[PDB]
Amino acid sequence: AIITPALISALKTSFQKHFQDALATAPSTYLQVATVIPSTTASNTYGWLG
Amino acid sequence: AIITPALISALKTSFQKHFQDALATAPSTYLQVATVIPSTTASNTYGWLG
Repeated sequence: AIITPALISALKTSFQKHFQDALATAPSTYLQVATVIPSTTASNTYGWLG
Repeated sequence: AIITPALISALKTSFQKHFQDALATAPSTYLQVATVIPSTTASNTYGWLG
């Protein structure tokens, strides 16, 4: 006649991490639509002739 | 002879430590009425069989 706190609830229970980091995020797709340009200062300026 | 107050007031004297630890009351008087139990845990559960 063990008291409920020390029962299947807590005393008899094993922790498992099968659900961890299983639901993923949508795959990255920004490369297909955008291109990467590096920078090394506060801003970047672009110019073309015509 | 004929020493100014600063030289007399200056620390020609040695500094001891017999003052410290004089009133150091002996701890651990609670062991007579209490037992020390390590936790290593947020909480502890104590349940005995009858």
